[PDB]
Amino acid sequence: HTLVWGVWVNGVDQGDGRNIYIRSPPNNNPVKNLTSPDMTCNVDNRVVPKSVPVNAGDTLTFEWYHNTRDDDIIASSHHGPIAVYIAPAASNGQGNVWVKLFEDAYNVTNSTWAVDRLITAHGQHSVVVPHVAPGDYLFRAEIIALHEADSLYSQNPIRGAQFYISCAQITINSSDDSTPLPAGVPFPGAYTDSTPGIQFNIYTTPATSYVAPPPSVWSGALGGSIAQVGDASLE
Ligand SMILES: *[C@@H]1O[C@H](CO)[C@@H](O)[C@H](O)[C@H]1NC(C)=O
Ligand SMILES: [Cu+2]
Repeated sequence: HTLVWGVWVNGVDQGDGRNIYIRSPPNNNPVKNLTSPDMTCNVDNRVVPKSVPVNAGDTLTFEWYHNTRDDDIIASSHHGPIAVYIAPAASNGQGNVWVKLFEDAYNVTNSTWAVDRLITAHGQHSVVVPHVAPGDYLFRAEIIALHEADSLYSQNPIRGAQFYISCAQITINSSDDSTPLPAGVPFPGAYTDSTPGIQFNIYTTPATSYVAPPPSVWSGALGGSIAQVGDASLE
């Protein structure tokens, strides 16, 4: 159970984005239904009044929280991977539009899941803004908590992989469009019951064996990291 507070650009806090430049849902409940329109940008997908200006090569940092800013972030039980996607705003995230800019699942050296390192990072994870066409974009940040992912929601609706999905409205101003955006996957649609990484038993299967859901990260990406860029407590 987690939500996005706002973003940072190049290490500079852009301010509370909830219902402003983040298409925020009303609470931190997960999405579980892989076929639901809620997979696109969570349960209150509508245009919000602001879009954060960035340029290609900027660092865009999402900042998550549980109940209040810079708290425990997400329950430690919610082991799983983190991904970020991009699509043009004109799509409203419909169709074959979502391109992956970032993936982190399990780090064998540190023996930590992406979620574990998100907590250590005070909720902060980043991508580098790609050289796509200037214009309006949706950046879709996705945490998958696997603690009840031994079951499929479609079979048992009180269990399943949990998706914490947040869409940020981002305007890319300066870009040479040297890496124009390639075809995307649909959400809902890309994840199915047979997709690698959707049904997994983190209690019995070694984390080293985990494979995150495709698609692969676009070669045009520059992303990106799970790491604290800014100290929220100084404000
Ligand atoms: C899952 O989403 C689909 C598409 O909106 C819907 O038809 C189905 O009823 C949903 N399942 C549940 C259990 O609500
Ligand atoms: Cu939760």
